Amino acid sequence: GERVVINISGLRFETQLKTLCQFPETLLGDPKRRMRYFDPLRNEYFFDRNRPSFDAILYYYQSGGRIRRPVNVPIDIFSEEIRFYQLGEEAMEKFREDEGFLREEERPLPRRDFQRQVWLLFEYPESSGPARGIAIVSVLVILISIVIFCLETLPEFRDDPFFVVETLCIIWFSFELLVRFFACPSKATFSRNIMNLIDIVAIIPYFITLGTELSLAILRVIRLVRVFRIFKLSRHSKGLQILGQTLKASMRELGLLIFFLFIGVILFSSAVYFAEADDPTSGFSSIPDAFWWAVVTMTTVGYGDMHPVTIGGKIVGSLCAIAGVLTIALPVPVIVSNFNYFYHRETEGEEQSQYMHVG
Amino acid sequence: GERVVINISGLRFETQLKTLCQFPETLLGDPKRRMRYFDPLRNEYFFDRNRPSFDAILYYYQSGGRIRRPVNVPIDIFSEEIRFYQLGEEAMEKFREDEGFLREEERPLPRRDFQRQVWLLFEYPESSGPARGIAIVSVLVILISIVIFCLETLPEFRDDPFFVVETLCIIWFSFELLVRFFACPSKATFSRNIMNLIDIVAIIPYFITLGTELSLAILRVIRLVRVFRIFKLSRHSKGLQILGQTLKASMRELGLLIFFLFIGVILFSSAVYFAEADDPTSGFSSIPDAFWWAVVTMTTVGYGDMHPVTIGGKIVGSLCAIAGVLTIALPVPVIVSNFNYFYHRETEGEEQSQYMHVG
Amino acid sequence: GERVVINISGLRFETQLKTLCQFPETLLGDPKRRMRYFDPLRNEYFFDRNRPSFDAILYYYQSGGRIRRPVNVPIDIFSEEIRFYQLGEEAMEKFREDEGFLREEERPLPRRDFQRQVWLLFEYPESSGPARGIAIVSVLVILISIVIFCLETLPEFRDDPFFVVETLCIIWFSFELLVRFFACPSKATFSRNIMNLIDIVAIIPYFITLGTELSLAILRVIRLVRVFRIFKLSRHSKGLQILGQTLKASMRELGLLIFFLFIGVILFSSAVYFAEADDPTSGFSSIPDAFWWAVVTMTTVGYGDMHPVTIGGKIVGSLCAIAGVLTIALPVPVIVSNFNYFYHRETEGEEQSQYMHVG
Amino acid sequence: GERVVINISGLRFETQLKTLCQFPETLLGDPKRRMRYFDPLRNEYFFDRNRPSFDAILYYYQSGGRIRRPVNVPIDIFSEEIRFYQLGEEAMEKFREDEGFLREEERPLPRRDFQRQVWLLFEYPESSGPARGIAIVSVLVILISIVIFCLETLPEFRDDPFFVVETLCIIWFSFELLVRFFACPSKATFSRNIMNLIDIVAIIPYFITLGTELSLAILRVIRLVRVFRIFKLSRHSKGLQILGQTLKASMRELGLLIFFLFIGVILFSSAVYFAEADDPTSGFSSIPDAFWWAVVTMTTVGYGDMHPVTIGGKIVGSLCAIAGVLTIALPVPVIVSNFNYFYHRETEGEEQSQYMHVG
Repeated sequence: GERVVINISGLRFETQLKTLCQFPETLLGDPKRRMRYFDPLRNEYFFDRNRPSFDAILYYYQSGGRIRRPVNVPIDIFSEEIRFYQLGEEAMEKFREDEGFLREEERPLPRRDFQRQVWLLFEYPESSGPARGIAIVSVLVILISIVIFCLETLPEFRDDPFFVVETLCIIWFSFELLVRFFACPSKATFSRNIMNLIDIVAIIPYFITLGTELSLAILRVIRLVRVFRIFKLSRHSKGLQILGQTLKASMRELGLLIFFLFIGVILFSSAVYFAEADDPTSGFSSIPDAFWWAVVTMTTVGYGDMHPVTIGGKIVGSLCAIAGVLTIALPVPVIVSNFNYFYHRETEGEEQSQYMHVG
Repeated sequence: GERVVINISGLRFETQLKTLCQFPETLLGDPKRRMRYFDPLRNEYFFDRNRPSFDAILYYYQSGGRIRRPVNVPIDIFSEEIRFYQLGEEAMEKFREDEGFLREEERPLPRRDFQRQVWLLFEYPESSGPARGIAIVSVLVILISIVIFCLETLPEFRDDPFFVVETLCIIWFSFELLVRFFACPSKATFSRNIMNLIDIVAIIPYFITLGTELSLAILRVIRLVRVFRIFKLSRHSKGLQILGQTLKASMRELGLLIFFLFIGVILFSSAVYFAEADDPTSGFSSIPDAFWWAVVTMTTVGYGDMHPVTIGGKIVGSLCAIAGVLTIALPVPVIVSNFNYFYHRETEGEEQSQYMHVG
Repeated sequence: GERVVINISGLRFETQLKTLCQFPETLLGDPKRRMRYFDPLRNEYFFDRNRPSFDAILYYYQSGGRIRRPVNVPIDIFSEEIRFYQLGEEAMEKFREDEGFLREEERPLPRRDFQRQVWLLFEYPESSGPARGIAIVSVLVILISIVIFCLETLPEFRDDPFFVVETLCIIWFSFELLVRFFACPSKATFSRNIMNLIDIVAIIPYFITLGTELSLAILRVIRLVRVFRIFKLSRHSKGLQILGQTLKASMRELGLLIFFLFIGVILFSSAVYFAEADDPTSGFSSIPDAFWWAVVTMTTVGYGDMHPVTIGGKIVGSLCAIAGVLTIALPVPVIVSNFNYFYHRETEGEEQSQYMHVG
Repeated sequence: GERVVINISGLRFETQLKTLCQFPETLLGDPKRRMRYFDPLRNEYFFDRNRPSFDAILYYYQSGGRIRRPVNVPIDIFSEEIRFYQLGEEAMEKFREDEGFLREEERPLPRRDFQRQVWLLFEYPESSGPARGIAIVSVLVILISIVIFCLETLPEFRDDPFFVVETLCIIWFSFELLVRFFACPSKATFSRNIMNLIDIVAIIPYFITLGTELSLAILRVIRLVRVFRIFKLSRHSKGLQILGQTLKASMRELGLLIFFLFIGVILFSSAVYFAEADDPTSGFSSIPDAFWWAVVTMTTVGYGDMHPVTIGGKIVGSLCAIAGVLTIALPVPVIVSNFNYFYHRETEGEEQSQYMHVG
């Protein structure tokens, strides 16, 4: 009912007493903690603290829980004022998701001594010595395997000695498969994180080769999954994580690029067909034939096998070359801004934020 | 004449009384509403409200109606303060066009039960069940029709069976034509929204084929309007609306791109002509011939049929390749900023704004 | 010596009296103008004006003349407060060059009635009726002339009838030359504005043809100045003015682009020479020969006449293709930001600024 | 224990006295300097200074040394207030590294009269007359030498007269080598600055030619270091310094570009191999052969020697052309922002900052 006066180093704030009695745990809401800040000659509380920061602390009492931050006060100064006014760890955690820095995820443990030794030994290569030694050999097994796959597709050998070279890798592809299937917090959550479901498609398509030798169009595609062994490098590369979430945060913005271009692939190929169908020398036999000419011009690749020849086709091709810029440059800066939003918060993100946030 | 003191939680404001008597309907302007906020021991009115928000509410009384917003206070907080001070729905609507979020347009009704059932059934596919079922079939009729037009221009059949395939579509192009011509709020405003005038050019150029078979250069162009059937997909695509307004907001900024390039198409073709006219092997027969070489180089497409050969032409072509970047990259970022201005206010625009604006 | 208190609607400011006595013409500095704002019950001056705007007006008295503007207060509100406090037209003009909007240039007059009629008739086409009629015919004379120059270089006529076509233009190129040489504020300043010195190079190189027919390498270049007739279109085009100042504000930033690329033209051509000199089939005869290959790859034009063939040249050409992006994309966004700085202040610039600035 | 009141032109600040007694050298902390600002009728100190600037000066006393700056107050105004309040040269230097402008590096001297004359004569060409005359001749020695190296690789002379032309340069490459080796502050720090270690690789690879004439694959590469003579131009070019630090500040961001592309060079070449291996006419013999096709398409260079022919390869090449944009445009704007961060602070950087910072 009655009101209180709070004097933050010369700046006067006046709220009713019952507003501070919403949160009877904090500094301002507990009548025995603030009694050493009272000033009986002026009937007010004097804090020699930051001036522009208390305007946000007062709003947390009035709004009932919303923690904002003014532009002037930095992160390392506003975080101390939450610690000084004792707003609580629920109030402190609201400064996380307001700012954008997400909390750390607690990892489950296999509640033993054997499986708790080997879980932190391979999943967390920064733990121990051979944990750093298991990472420096896990980069080789994929890197040799992508090279011999590049070496198997060489025309010197295609036009079994390499079988002892590849089985040197797949048993190591089983060696990290076997020791990780059963050492996990739960087999359920081991089948959720996509970084290992993709790895078992490096052991199945080699295994289907053995059952088939001991349907020819299938035999090409089951060696095509041997190009997916380059996706295992995302385990030991921080950059592909940032590229990984960039597409993962732009499922829709990529589909708007493909749809925006595909109208022009229909439109300009049909426009150059109806201006170059009157020529026995013109290569444009069909609109299905002229689909390749469109996507090369709008991407400004410009091969030079296909050529418009009449004057009506060259003005069609001129407007196709201009509109390829505008049908590409519009959706893509939201993909650069999505990438930098993830690039910032991984290499320089939690080095200033969480250093003075959690405490 | 006399002045009043308003105390917004410790911050004192003092205006004359006649300034509050400009708007004798609101909270501060009505002498029986504010009488429960008076403080007879200090001769002032005490509000325990947001501090930096009242600086904008006070300016609305002084300026006579202008509603601004400080940078600090968000949209969801400044909107409550207009609701608390009871500034009025005309004052609340000024927070719309100041912020930029435009009001919703009221749609007219055909004041019946038959035509009011069928107006909301096809124009508003989110209304009912078969309203969502009429949209999933309206995407097929255009999509098959663009495919058979691509299939009619195949060279396997050109070098009537397809007539029963296309008339399967045009009667459906009449089926959405017929039921929408007469079910409308007014036939006048049905002929204003361009999304249906373009649709009737998918029934007229097929109809001119029938009168002509039952002038050869006209027969090509009346099949050229069968490429305009891809423009009907903007009815069931939110993305082409955003691309649609992007060109619609940059009629002038596109014409500055075409004019800026076209000076270089004249200039560099004339410069490479006067350095390569001294060669019987040079392909550059004319400045009308060298127009095609210019627009390919400045767009960095680079076909490779045309080749400058002398040393004087290669330095001309070098400056043509550099200046193609600067004659393209300058006008286009105002077209990316116009696109993102419409991209933001359609998918994430009214999800934070109007959720706490209208009330 | 003594101090004054100024109360801007509840906010108290206190300066010494001698600070207001620096500028004894304004409202606060003149002791008979502010005497109707005095408040003898509080010993202060009460203004019911804008609160955050007076913090900048007070700094103008303390600093001795510097007029700033806070971020919060707009242009149309801060301009009224200078008008209300009567700071003066010298103080008002300091709000121009602080904000960036330059003053209008006063044009000189030929102090007569004949020459003052004809000066505003052609230089200012927005003056009268035929002033708009002289602009619609001044666009034709250059546009026909650029076409017949394009038509003279046609190979149908080169491989005198066109002389009566071109002299139809050059006498009109004399008709705007003659009536503007002598109608001017001064013949001195008529020879300074570059928009007419360039026009007289459309009458001299045609005139040298007549003295020579009534040295063959000169005869080509004196028809090469007939491509400079496209530069006269900047008189009746607002866009080329903005492009004109963009290069005119980036003399240095263009030279940093040409120098940055030219290191790569030396470097990669020498690197591909030393990896492809071991081949009788390689086209790269010299580093002067491989200069053309470098500038085509780094600009991503990619003709396709020149081809690296050995494996050592393809890895050289791969790094040449990547580094062409970084040797182009770095200097150019300061040229887009210079263009938009001039694009904004010509079509939408003085429509909000000077509408409430000068008064 | 007791508190003081400071009145910055109407704005009241109140801190305890012991907070000002942390820094007993400044104006507020020294009880004989502030005694002429006291006001015995109000028991406070009155300063007629800038209002929003003292909120940052007060925080320097409370935080114990941190000097911030509000957004409102400029650099030339906040710097005067540090000078007026006498915060000290250690406090003044904290305004440097907070703002970002680094201090000037003191150069060592050879403590003589001979070597101190010649150190400032060549390293500092802005010192004297012939110091500007030694720079205008130091640009020629490298520029002729890069030309005769371009002239030695001409095919008119390769398919000794030029030896007296090149030794005219290398003795001048010794003339700036000899006079700078021994005139330095220390021979240790002369071997640290990379701008001269690179210069001595313009005298060693010519010297190995003399020992070998008075191993053929070495003879090519020791003339390949004669392309490194273009790197000496960074001594007399301010622009290459800014490009020099741009790569020097993006060692990691360049490696993320090469790694991001190289996944696509593996992926799409393997995808176009498995769709074009079924053709005797297809040029794609191997994935090592198709590596060149990938990096040309993703960079949108598009030579035109290699051509996908089947329909399955053209849809593979279409997605390769699109994804080349997204595998290039993502890392590069952090390299444009790193370049402009160095471009700003060298030509317009210390012209506003240090003009009113150091004093």
